[PDB]
Amino acid sequence: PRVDFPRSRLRFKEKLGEGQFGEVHLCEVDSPQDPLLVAVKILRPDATKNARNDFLKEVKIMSRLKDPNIIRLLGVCVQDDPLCMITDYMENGDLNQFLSAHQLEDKAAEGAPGDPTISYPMLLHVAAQIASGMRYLATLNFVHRDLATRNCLVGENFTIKIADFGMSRNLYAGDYYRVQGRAVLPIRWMAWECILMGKFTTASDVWAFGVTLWEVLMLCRAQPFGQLTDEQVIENAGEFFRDQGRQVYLSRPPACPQGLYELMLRCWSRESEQRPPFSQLHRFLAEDALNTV
Ligand SMILES: COc1ccc2c(n1)C1(CCN(C(=O)c3ccc4[nH]ncc4c3)CC1)C(=O)N2CC(=O)N1CCC[C@H]1C(F)(F)F
Ligand SMILES: [Cl-]
Repeated sequence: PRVDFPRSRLRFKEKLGEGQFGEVHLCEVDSPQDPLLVAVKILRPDATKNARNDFLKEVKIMSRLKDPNIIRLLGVCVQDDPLCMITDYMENGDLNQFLSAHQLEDKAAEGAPGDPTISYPMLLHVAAQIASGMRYLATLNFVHRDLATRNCLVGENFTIKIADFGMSRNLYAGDYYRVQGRAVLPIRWMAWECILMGKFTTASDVWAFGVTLWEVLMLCRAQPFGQLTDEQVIENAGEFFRDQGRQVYLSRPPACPQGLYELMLRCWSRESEQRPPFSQLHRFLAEDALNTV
């Protein structure tokens, strides 16, 4: 049984987010002997028995995860109240808002440090870290179910970590299909068998990664299928099922060469078994994509 982090050492500084059962604060750790900034998730002030149960379950889930490109618990406080989970502070926030504030470079390495520009090789590097994170989760047979740039965090030096904020942020409400007034399904990231059969697998996470890769190469300027309605996106899932060549795909991003786009298309194969494994996606993004055509 791991020992609790010493709660008294936290200095609460700013609120970073609010989710379904917890809320996240930026904290300073008063002199770190085993300015240090960490993110700390605690129960919402309106927490009921249901919220505490959900929080204790998440501690269990998070205890499974140990990879540089996945959120990791730096510590916990669970033996007594208040309950806390502690992770690294990622100073550049979510990847969607981050990339949207950048523009693609003209020539490689032409700008000054700090400028809001980004290279194609850096887009590859961001995607490759996401693929490495997902490759890790696949080995634990952990199915994420909501991969997208909004659920990735950005630290120093463009390091990426996969998280899962839930469907709670007003900022991203448009990314979720609603049933009975609440967000339920990120349909624009969902494989046709997720929509039609309710089947979530590693291969559907591969489909979502394809959309996330599309997002990254679009520098998060547009929503997937952004000029189609939710009903049309759901209808498109039906055309994948019927397989008579009426299905439509996300278009090739301007910044994306044809070779990379064809691998993206493979992520959206009708048959789950034909989609690439995350091992192959990572190898391509990390090495083959640097090849000169
Ligand atoms: C502090 O302790 C925790 C513990 C868990 C989580 C979290 N914190 C956040 C971390 C981002 N988050 C911010 O509100 C947030 C916002 C800005 C920030 N900057 N630096 C850190 C940070 C965190 C929601 C809670 C989050 O998503 N979760 C879920 C999570 O990671 N899950 C759920 C299943 C397994 C795993 C995943 F990805 F693999 F699916
Ligand atoms: Cl569109």
